[PDB]
Amino acid sequence: GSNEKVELQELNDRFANYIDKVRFLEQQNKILLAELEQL
Repeated sequence: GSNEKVELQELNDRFANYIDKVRFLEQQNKILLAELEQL
């Protein structure tokens, strides 16, 4: 019911925030690696 509904929306939303963050950090890892290899 209503409590479970809020629960699944929260799960979806927290996952969205997570995947966005880790996708950004993976991009950053690759940028950093490339910058460091220019030493």
